[PDB]
Amino acid sequence: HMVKIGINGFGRIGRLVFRASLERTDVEVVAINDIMMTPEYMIYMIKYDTVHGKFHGKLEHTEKSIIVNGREIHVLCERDPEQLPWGQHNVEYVVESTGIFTKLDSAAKHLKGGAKRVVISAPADTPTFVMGVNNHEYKPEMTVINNASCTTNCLAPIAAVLHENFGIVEGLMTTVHAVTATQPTVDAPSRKDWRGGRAAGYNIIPSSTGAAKAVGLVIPSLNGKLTGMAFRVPTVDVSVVDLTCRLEKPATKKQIDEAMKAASESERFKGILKFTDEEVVSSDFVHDSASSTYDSKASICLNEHFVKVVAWYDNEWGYSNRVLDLIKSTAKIQ
Amino acid sequence: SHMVKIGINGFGRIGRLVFRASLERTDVEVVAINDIMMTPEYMIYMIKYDTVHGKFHGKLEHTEKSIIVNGREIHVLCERDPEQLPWGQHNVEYVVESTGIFTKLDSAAKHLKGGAKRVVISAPADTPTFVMGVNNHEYKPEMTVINNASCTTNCLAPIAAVLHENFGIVEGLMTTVHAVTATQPTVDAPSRKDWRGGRAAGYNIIPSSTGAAKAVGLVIPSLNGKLTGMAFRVPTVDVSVVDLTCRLEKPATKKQIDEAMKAASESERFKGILKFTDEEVVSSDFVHDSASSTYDSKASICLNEHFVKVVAWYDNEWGYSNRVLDLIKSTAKIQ
Amino acid sequence: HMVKIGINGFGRIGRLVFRASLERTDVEVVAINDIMMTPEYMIYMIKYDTVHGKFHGKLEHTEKSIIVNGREIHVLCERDPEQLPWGQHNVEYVVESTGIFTKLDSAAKHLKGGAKRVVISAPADTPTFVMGVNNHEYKPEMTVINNASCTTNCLAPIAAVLHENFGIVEGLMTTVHAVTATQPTVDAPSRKDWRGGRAAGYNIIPSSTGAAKAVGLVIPSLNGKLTGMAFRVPTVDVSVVDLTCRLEKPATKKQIDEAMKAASESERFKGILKFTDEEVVSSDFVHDSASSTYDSKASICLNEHFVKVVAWYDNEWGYSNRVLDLIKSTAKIQ
Amino acid sequence: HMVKIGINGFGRIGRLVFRASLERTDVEVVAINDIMMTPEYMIYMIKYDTVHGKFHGKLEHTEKSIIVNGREIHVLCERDPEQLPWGQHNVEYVVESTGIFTKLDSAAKHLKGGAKRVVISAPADTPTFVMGVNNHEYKPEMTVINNASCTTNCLAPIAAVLHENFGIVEGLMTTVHAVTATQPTVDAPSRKDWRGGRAAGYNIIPSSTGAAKAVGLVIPSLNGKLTGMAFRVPTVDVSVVDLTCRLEKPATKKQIDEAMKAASESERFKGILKFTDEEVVSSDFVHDSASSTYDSKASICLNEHFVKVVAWYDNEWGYSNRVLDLIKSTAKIQ
Ligand SMILES: NC(=O)c1ccc[n+]([C@@H]2O[C@H](COP(=O)([O-])OP(=O)(O)OC[C@H]3O[C@@H](n4cnc5c(N)ncnc54)[C@H](O)[C@@H]3O)[C@@H](O)[C@H]2O)c1
Ligand SMILES: NC(=O)c1ccc[n+]([C@@H]2O[C@H](COP(=O)([O-])OP(=O)(O)OC[C@H]3O[C@@H](n4cnc5c(N)ncnc54)[C@H](O)[C@@H]3O)[C@@H](O)[C@H]2O)c1
Ligand SMILES: NC(=O)c1ccc[n+]([C@@H]2O[C@H](COP(=O)([O-])OP(=O)(O)OC[C@H]3O[C@@H](n4cnc5c(N)ncnc54)[C@H](O)[C@@H]3O)[C@@H](O)[C@H]2O)c1
Ligand SMILES: NC(=O)c1ccc[n+]([C@@H]2O[C@H](COP(=O)([O-])OP(=O)(O)OC[C@H]3O[C@@H](n4cnc5c(N)ncnc54)[C@H](O)[C@@H]3O)[C@@H](O)[C@H]2O)c1
Ligand code: NA
Ligand code: NA
Ligand code: NA
Ligand code: NA
Repeated sequence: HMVKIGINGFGRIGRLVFRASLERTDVEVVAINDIMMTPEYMIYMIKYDTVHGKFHGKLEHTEKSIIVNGREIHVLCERDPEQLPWGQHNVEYVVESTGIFTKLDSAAKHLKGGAKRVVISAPADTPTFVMGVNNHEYKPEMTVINNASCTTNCLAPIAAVLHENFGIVEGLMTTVHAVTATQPTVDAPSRKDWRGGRAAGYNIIPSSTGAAKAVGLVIPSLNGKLTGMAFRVPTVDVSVVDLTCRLEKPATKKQIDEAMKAASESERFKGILKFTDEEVVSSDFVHDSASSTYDSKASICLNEHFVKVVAWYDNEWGYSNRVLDLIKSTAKIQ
Repeated sequence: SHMVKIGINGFGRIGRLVFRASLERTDVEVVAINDIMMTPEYMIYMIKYDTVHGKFHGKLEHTEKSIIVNGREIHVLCERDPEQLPWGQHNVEYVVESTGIFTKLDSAAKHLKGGAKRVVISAPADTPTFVMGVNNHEYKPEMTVINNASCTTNCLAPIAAVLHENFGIVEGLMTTVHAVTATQPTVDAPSRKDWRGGRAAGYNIIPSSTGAAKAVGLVIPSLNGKLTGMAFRVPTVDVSVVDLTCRLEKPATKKQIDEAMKAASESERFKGILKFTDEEVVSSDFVHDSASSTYDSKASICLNEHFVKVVAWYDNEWGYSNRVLDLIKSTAKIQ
Repeated sequence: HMVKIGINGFGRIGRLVFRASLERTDVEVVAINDIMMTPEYMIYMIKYDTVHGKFHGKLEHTEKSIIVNGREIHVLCERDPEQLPWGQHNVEYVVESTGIFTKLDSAAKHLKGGAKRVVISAPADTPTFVMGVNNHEYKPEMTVINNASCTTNCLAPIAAVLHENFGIVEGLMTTVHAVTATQPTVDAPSRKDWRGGRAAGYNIIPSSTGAAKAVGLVIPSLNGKLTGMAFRVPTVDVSVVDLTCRLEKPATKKQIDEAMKAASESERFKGILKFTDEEVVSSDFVHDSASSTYDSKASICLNEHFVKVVAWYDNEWGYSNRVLDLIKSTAKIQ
Repeated sequence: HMVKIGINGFGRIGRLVFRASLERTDVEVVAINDIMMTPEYMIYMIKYDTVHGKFHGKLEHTEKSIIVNGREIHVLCERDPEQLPWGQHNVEYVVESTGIFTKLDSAAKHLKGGAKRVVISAPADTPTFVMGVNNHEYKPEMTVINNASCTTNCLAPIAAVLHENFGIVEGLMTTVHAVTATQPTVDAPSRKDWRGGRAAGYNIIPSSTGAAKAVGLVIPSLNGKLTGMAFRVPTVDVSVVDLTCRLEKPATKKQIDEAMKAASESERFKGILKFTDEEVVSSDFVHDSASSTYDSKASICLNEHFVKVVAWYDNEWGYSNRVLDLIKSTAKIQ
């Protein structure tokens, strides 16, 4: 009946995918692997959250399990995903959220232990999906997929509405992004992203992202039409997309607002793309499960063909919820 | 002449840093300071310690009505109303109007009543607007009250000038990711004119309005109506960054754009005002960098030869404060 | 049937008192004054909160009121408390939380408007109360009282337990305190308190507090036995008391832990003084209504007569609930 | 002539010891090992410093060295210290600042590669030194020593002064401490210190420190008379000690200020312990090379036996300068 899930990497995304799994009855986490955590430590990690507040529910552990609201969840213990006995616990989907196995060569190792399918919680050299955008393109032969990046999940629904209604001639994207675990507290090594090693809480930090190019993977007609970059800034969670586009068809501000609003009420995007015309700031989206919230009042245009659209996203919570949505969506496809 | 004598109204982030910078050059001196929330004793403390630009090194003393900085007396005034300030009495030629509350010509002009000769408003204002390196030569000697634009306009306009003169900017949209400033509160608090702006500064990304990009069309008139923009205030204590997305008329390869910026940074016109980097910089790398604008070639990107996103950094406190003094020096030569 | 409350100063305390008032059926806010807010602005302020999250109910407004979960609350915008029409809306208690009427002379002006009693949300030259500590000392002739400071409400219950069980010979307190509205975001003027003008988010800032001296006002036998200081540090909310004591009688760690735990379960301190033995940090107390949470793991001693007790407090939410508690407590006294 | 130094672990302490070494002609760094940095990345990390500002000089690199102000410094990449060829570069002292070789046996591994002496940049169970307090107890058989913690270097001079003038009967210390590299930017694993895993920039975090006990080793008569703890708070650098102690001989505030002032002017403590009576905050000590600055205005007493002394320290810069001072001091002893 329920889709049984294992989590590899019980981190920000792993633990919030876990929390979200507790709030819906169609999906459940039955096993967790994190080589940095014992069951008693996992319980501590679940219980308290700087961003998303305290867990409310019963938490206990055994030597090899945690017990959440009276339900046993098996705690595995292997550094090497090839050694994880997912099959022993009837795990159908593994959420690959360590941040270190985002290549197909790595993520596929979960299959060896009998997981049926893997969702990588990051861009990867695998089929890429964004709920509301291309999740219906999933094919049952695909055993390893990814849910793209948080930024892609914010941008793609916005781009979809813009392109469908007005046509994106070309776009340049900036995302102003909260800190994440990849950044250090002080100036420290980060050999693949130099700027990314600078003290996270005390700098605006340019970062590369592939989100805007990536949108061509989920909206093929936008391939080659977007590119972008990022600034990491000192906030603990919630990020924002700043998408500057030339549009083919003229759009009044009212027409863009109305298209976003319509989209947010549509079957396709309900709960994924949201709308606001209020005077919001980033903390207002903490624990908002949208992939994207269009900010009517912050979005501007120079003229009817050149616009800057602003869209908010809880990079932790929205994405985690989308991971579960993608598991549910694709699980019906056998 | 020999030294332009300056009075500072509002001894705040900009006022005190204009003061500090004035000590580093011999062609200008501050001879009077007015700040309604400070005593001479308090002013010395303000000068001495600075969370961002570090400790003052130099001698600081005060009297009942003066501060003494490296042995030199600076008169401390005390008037809430600019109309009351005896600037002429203290031989003040230029007033730096940096309170943040007299950015209207109607208020800032009142410094003239007390005998100041010229006034430079440290903010956008309904007056002639200047950005050093871009239009300071358009200054006319009859311009008695002028402004030095915003920190953001001072960062954006040099970039826009280089792009426009080389390739022609058809249209542009600007975002600035901006450090917090005194206008934001530490906790969610009233801001009746800018609601978002009342939210806790240190804990939010806050969209904010800015006329900086439109203002570029005032300092570069052929760009009037071709630019607009906005801001996100983020939790950094100082240093901000401009993100200009524009369509170019002539094609520009990345190399061309890189070369244009570099050549501009070396030119007499922009030297020290527009700088160039190709290094992996982040915002704190520009703390106490007196540039108006540092072009970031590695962070700047483009989609094609007519559609580009240029990234440029500015110490919103220190670059601006130095440009205020540059503007004073420049315009003082025009009588 | 229900104590009717007016709020003067709809700030961090004012708005959170208001939120707290929605969760209990024995008090209700029927009028709000704030000179910086239209009704429209007031519901914005309620709706979104950087620290305590978005309002979960429904908000509307009129030209003269706000409507909160369908209940109309009259709204005012009058600078002078003497001019507030509290009586016309049958306000019994006024919460004086502007921060600028913290003197008997000023705060008493509310009674001229027909309010019956006033609770000043800060130390003042009025009878001073701390729930759980001296609130039963209230006398019906006391028409203007105060609820002390957030720090006093944290320190006093901890001090009470220590002093009553073991006797405090002497105590020296430090509070590591979150930033508040009294601090600026950049180095700015603060003529009365020079350090207090320094950029709040980028400094550890020594500050003077009266809290430890204040505890003599609610625990007379401790008068002259405590003093202390504060460091303001860059957190948006939640503070912690660090109280170093010489005890008259010896106390083992166990005895201190169990005395605090017992106190936390007593009817006297239940919900006021709480206990933890978990690995908590400050964000774990965001929206914790305790005045004080004794931290058993963080508290240390050198020996049985020399201890350092650590106690957490949400300086916004704890105190705000205590204001409603004090109103409730004293209203019974006629 | 100069003492030739190798640095193992080119992190916050490593790099700042390096910068400080350029400002004095009696010591020079000739070799650097960091397993997370190429020479190219190394000069980036020197060039830009979030806290201490841009390197003013010019940097280049080769495949095996960095060039600083025209001078070649050899770059090693060995995870295992026993494989580091210090002797080949005539390295006398190794600064062991990786944070992971803080044991006698691990730090001694540098001797195998031909280093003559090792200074561990951290608490260790080795001979422990605080400049100004016990550096003259160094003996030449001590080939592996440590320079204590930043906190011990702040506290020890303060304790020495109190104890020598008034006698410390007992003391409890808190340090309110800047974030360091051991803390993550988001809630992350910290198996041996649960609280230390919580998001650094968004919490007041109780932490343990052995500084107070350690002062008992550096000042033997204080053994067993001090203990303490820490709160990590969101600042990028600079920390403060809050020492609450009981004095044997009664002391007035005046007598304490005068003792601290006299000490600060002594040959023994000049540049090490400083004195202020100004309204300072933590950023005022950024790049202040003192081990300790006694804050006369913030320090308080309850009575003449019971005092709370506040002392500031740039935990990065003061400490890094002390490392070089200790090397200079002990190098003379052969
Ligand atoms: N944080 C975000 O905002 C966000 C949003 C969307 C996607 N992502 C992506 O999700 C992934 C995880 O990100 P995060 O922020 O949750 O990271 P994180 O650092 O919070 O969590 C990673 C977890 O993996 C664990 N781990 C490490 N090696 C492991 C191994 N061999 N086996 C098992 N567990 C292991 C770590 O102990 C840690 O708990 C990354 O790919 C990241 O890019 C992050
Ligand atoms: N901080 C920046 O990054 C920056 C950059 C460029 C321009 N500006 C502009 O410069 C102006 C000042 O900005 P700031 O950051 O220095 O502000 P600030 O709040 O730091 O300084 C304002 C100062 O004015 C004083 N003051 C207030 N009323 C006064 C009066 N009646 N008479 C005299 N002094 C009075 C205050 O006491 C304070 O010292 C504003 O217009 C601001 O927009 C700021
Ligand atoms: N913030 C805390 O953690 C805390 C805790 C306990 C007690 N307190 C005390 O409570 C009081 C309020 O503190 P706060 O943090 O909520 O401050 P705040 O600045 O957030 O709120 C003050 C409010 O009063 C309003 N106001 C100002 N003048 C007014 C007037 N004449 N009439 C009506 N409204 C007016 C302001 O517009 C603002 O909304 C202070 O005395 C403070 O010391 C604060
Ligand atoms: N940061 C402070 O304020 C401070 C002050 C005094 C002492 N200390 C102590 O000094 C030490 C270093 O602290 P830090 O803040 O500089 O840490 P850091 O994380 O900034 O620096 C440690 C460096 O060691 C490198 N490293 C790790 N393993 C290595 C190995 N096997 N070989 C070579 N290099 C390796 C890392 O790549 C990193 O650059 C710790 O013991 C710390 O407790 C820190
Ligand atoms: Na479930
Ligand atoms: Na000068
Ligand atoms: Na109620
Ligand atoms: Na040297």
